[PDB]
Amino acid sequence: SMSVKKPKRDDSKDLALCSMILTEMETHEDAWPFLLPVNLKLVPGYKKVIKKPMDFSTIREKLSSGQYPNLETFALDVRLVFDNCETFNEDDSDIGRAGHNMRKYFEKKWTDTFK
Ligand SMILES: CC(=O)c1ccc(O)cc1
Repeated sequence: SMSVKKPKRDDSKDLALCSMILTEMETHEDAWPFLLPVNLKLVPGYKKVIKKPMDFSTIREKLSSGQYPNLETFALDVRLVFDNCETFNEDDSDIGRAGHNMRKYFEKKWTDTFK
């Protein structure tokens, strides 16, 4: 509260660490469904069903241009990619499995790096 400060985590390396994790995700062999925005004019149903589209190249642009206030907002966008994927794809489709694999990969890196 006012003039009563909680001890705060050192956040000075967060930008660099999130960039490193994003690089690891960008180069994973199962990243291919997520590298670019879904083409809303070629993919039936996507525009209407998925209210907040997100993809790795959009996350990279936002990280490079100071649009994440903190590391939690970055993780929210990464998780949005995989949440969208589950909404639109069967668990045992190629894209569906790819999403489950990539979420598992991300969450371990996140835990190992920050938690
Ligand atoms: C990411 C995703 O759900 C998706 C769906 C259909 C595509 O043709 C490409 C990507």
